[PDB]
Amino acid sequence: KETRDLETLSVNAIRFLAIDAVEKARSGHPGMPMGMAPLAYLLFREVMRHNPLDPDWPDRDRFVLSAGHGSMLLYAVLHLTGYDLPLEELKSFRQWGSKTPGHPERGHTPGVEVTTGPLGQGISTAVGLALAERKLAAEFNRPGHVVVDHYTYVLASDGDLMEGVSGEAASLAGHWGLSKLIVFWDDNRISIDGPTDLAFTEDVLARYRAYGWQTLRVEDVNDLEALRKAIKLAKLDERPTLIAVRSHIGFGSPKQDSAKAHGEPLGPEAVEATRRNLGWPYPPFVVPEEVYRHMDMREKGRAWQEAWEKALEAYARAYPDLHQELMRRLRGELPPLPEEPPSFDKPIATRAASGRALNLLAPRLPELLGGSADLTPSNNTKAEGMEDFSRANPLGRYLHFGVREHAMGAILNGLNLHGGYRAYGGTFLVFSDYMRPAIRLAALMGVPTVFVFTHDSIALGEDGPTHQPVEHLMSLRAMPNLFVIRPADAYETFYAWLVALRRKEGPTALVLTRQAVPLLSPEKARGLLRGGYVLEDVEEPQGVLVATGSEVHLALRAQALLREKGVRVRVVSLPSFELFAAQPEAYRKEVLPPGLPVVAVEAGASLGWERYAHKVVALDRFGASAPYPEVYERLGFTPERVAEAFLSLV
Amino acid sequence: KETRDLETLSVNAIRFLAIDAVEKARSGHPGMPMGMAPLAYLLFREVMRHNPLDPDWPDRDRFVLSAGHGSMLLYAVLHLTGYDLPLEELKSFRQWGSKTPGHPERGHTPGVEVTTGPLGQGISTAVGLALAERKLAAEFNRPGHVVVDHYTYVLASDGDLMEGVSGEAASLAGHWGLSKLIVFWDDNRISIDGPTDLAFTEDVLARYRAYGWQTLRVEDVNDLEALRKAIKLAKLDERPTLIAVRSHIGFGSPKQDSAKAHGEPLGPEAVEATRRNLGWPYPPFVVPEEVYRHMDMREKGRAWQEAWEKALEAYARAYPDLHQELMRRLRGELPPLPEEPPSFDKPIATRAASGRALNLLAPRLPELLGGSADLTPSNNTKAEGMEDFSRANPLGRYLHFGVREHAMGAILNGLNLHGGYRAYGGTFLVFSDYMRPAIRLAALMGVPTVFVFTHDSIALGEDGPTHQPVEHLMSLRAMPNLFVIRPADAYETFYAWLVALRRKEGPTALVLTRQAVPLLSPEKARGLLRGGYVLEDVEEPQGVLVATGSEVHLALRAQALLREKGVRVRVVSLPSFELFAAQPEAYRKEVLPPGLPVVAVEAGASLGWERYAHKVVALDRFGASAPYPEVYERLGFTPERVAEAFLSLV
Ligand SMILES: Cc1ncc(C[n+]2csc(CCOP(=O)(O)OP(=O)(O)O)c2C)c(N)n1
Ligand SMILES: Cc1ncc(C[n+]2csc(CCOP(=O)(O)OP(=O)(O)O)c2C)c(N)n1
Ligand SMILES: [Ca+2]
Ligand SMILES: [Ca+2]
Repeated sequence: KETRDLETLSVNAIRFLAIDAVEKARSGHPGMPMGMAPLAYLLFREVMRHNPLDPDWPDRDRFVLSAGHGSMLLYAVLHLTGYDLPLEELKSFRQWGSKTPGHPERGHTPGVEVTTGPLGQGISTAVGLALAERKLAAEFNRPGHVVVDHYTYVLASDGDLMEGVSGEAASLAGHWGLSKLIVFWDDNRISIDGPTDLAFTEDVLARYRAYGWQTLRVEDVNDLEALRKAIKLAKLDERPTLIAVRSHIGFGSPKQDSAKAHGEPLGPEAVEATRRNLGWPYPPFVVPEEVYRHMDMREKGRAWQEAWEKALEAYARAYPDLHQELMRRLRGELPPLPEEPPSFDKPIATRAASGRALNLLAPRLPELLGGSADLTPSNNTKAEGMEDFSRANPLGRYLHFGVREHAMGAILNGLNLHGGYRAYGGTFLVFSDYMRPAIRLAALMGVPTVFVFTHDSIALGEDGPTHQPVEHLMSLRAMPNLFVIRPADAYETFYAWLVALRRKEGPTALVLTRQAVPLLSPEKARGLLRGGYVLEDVEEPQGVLVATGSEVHLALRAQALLREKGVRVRVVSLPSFELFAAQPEAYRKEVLPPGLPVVAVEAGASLGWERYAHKVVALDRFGASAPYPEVYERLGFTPERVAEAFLSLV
Repeated sequence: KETRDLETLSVNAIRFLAIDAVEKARSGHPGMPMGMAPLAYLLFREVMRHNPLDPDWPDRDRFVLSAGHGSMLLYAVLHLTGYDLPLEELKSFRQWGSKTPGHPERGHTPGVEVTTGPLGQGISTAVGLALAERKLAAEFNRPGHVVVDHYTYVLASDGDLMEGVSGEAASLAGHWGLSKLIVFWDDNRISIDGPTDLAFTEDVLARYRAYGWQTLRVEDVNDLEALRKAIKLAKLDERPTLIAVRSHIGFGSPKQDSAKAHGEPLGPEAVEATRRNLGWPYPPFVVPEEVYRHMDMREKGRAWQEAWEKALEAYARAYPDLHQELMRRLRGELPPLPEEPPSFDKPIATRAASGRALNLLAPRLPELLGGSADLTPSNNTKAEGMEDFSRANPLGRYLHFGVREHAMGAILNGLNLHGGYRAYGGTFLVFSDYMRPAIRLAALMGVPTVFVFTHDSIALGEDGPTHQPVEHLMSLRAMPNLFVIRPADAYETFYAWLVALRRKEGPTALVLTRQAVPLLSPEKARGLLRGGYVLEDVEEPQGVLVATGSEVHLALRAQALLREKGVRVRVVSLPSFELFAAQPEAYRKEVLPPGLPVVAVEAGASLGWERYAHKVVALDRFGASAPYPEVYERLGFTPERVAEAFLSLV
């Protein structure tokens, strides 16, 4: 009973820290933390190896709160187990500048592994984390030197499992046989709209079994022995595991089993009743020293990490080259990058130039993983020397995501979050729309995921308007902390990859053609490193043609038509708006002189071009199913129209 | 033996029209049409009730080609059955201005029900087609008067079934019990990357059974009796059915069961080898009169439609008032609508004003269907008078989509395509990212879906940066054929709903606040009908503050702030860029006088504002977890910052 009592006291400490933090904030989600407190207790106190003094310990188990609304469950248990998350931060839940935002933010709170809140993201990203652990173990573990060994745990809600992305990621995790991915589903039969049976009556565990997962059930979350057994059963199984855990949202309160418990403070009445019902004599934010002593993980964390560091030292002696490579990759340190582009001797699509740059870069980047959402021969993402990842071949650095852009985005993010890898994946730019929430989450977390987008324009031709981007470029450019690089040619494409790989602050979208475009000079194209540059200057510029990607070549042909009529314009290549705006004002003004009329050319929406141009040759309608170059010309992309647009300003 | 010959002959005419059209285009996808010809034969010749003479017959069975790449399968069979699709259009497959674009485009080809090509869209949109038939049948059918009675057939590929949207949509179709939805999956074990077992080994039919679908197997697509069998089994069942149909991609060619058959022309050798293996003597685009006569559905089509026309007249006699409402709704005519807004007395969020507008509008609009992706209490999308749709209550006009924005998008499109309904659904503006391809597919098709998006800015407060839109407004405004209306207040919100309901050309996004904002004059707010208007003029304006939604109120505060220092600016409300752009230039230049310095104010990305403004008070970073008004103020939306930005111009 004193074991039981201390378990029950510690669990209620989790419940009441969450209840009282929501109440003081008058904002947040007390209901799921109230139900799931026992699981958070069990993971952080007994099951997981982790170090509250070093949240970045590379061999820690990873916990993902996919059900991010339940943030106070995680803050309470970080606080109680000795992470640097003081009580004062729990009393500033949801307040400006606090380490306790409404939804978990990786980088803002120690021990937060993934930014969650958008449902389906945590559970999907966790497939990446587990795939990262599996592949790094395969790469580095040696007989008697187990240097990579950790689990990926997830707490997911009904919402997570309704989102298509979680089903895409689950199909892949099962295909991949990721045995160390263990997901707990809070089966509490309640969602925001009320009872789940308004919208959600599928056989969830039957679906997960169809994906090749193990399913287990725990009939009462409050029964710690039933949770321990299910977890031990999960660790013996070669399949990823979903454990259905029945709970009562708002457990112990008069809002128990109600959607009203989901998303608003309990109120003083229901807080007083929960106190009485659960036998909690402690006032707000007071937890007795007994629980803190019981929950302190600082000493077990120190000992776990020290045992790992001692295992690393024996590794460094038995295998110094492996050890040095592991430490370099775990630190996120790139090796020296080539400064010389590949050799091009004829026109080539920027997708193929991209495949050529990867052939150069991959052999010198063992951390570099590639893939495609079933567009491998269309995206040029499988570098020479890369082989397919599979259960049978855990060392392959190439991932077949299938027709799953969204889960591809989430898995790339998890691969990039874990440490050890740098991952890119490919699809068509139009199908960036299938993965937007994963692109935004990489931007929010500052995760340098590289998104490769081919078939960037109407120039892709016959596949027609459902495949032809229009709004895509400006829709991505508007997103904070996303570089969008649209190389004009094979040479720009090489510099675009160096920019993307060296950018650690957030994601990069690489935007590439299907159709072949001419070469530029390798010396001129290095200007991509400044985001925008003068490609072809003239004496006493009367104006500027500014262009991106494929349209730079249209711009150069228009520069010749104007030069034949005695009008002198320079051509600026603007491969990246973001990298150009980061340049000194003096540089930006040298490139685009104040007072000179400017025409922009880009086969995409015009909205945003007024930032740089007085007139734009752009596409503000959907495309057409026709061959290139006819479709391009008849939708207005001719050098005669760029010229005419320039002559209208002078 | 001679029936059999005419079936084999008609099936091969479908294969060779597909092969030869792809060959002449030198572009497209011969492989899936080759395998699936038997199915196309059977649907269009025997199973389906359709009229080639009238593709708009409202009681026709609907066929959705979800696997849009296989467009020539549909084009061949529409041609063969006597649809208005001449041989000359097949000869112009994927050519400029042709009626045979590379992917099916609704309104460009007679008998094409949905624009497809983005995988997952057709199978998902089909759920809305089936939901509309089911509800219209419940609303209008009377004893001895079946005026609504038709099936929704889908052809889907592996790629459709890996896409998470198809899982979301299948979960809802099984929950809803949509028995007359019948999906055929081309189980050919090939995708673009090679064998499906590179990335796709789940038990698909076990997953579909977990959704509450019937699942059937046809071991050989060429066995027409097995197909007839499965379809009869589907029509007897009270569940949506998935029929796994095994086929060889590139059936009868040297490229059979190869990814090479997927997406390029067979080439001359493989064409010649296919004519031999299948014993097809006829040169390209030649089909024997024998087949045209067997496949001609014009007589049976007219007979089916006249029978329905007869039953409608009999309905008009028995049920004059129902018949009138049905015909009005089938034609998409609005009944008269209230002309004055709800009466408001206090500060109110535009989400609550939207709820008040729907309470006024819905009772006049029996066609109007509402919904939310599990945010019903947050989005104010359940009008007073609406009840939940469910299998037991097929008459409810309110749809609980659960946490499925993407399938909600597609289902709304299905409902709005079918005829008889106008459908809207709500989520938070940030979660438009989860449904973007269905938003784009509404804009491509010109389907007037109304997307309700609340929680439009950092002003939503504590839920933090994962919930707070930044890029979303401009990301949506860049998209062709989408109105984005961001009403300033309760009164603008009523006119926004009128604008959306009356716009039939394409979709409308209504963008609404979480937080209360003040009321404007009822009469002033009518200016929303012109997209942009002068809200508060002054004498001899020295400049303009232009603003949208909530920031209109910040702009009036900044106007008053500037007047207290002798500076006179007008305030323009720009609730819609697209409706303002559509006004005469003379109006636009009355609203924004050339020469006058313009400061814009919007709590979203700056990119795009240069089209209207010289300086923009905007947000180009992710938000923060803190209460409103503090979060809005500390991120730089103050009257002092707006005045400061105008004084840095004047
Ligand atoms: C993609 C996405 N759509 C919508 C929401 C809004 N939202 C937050 S919590 C939630 C669902 C709550 O139900 P459940 O996930 O079962 O949570 P519980 O209250 O049972 O923990 C919703 C719809 C979201 N967070 N993410
Ligand atoms: C959402 C989406 N992502 C990617 C594509 C590109 N694409 C077109 S067809 C296809 C898959 C082809 O495999 P499958 O669907 O099995 O077709 P099959 O060759 O068997 O007809 C792909 C990835 C697409 N059309 N839509
Ligand atoms: Ca729940
Ligand atoms: Ca296939």
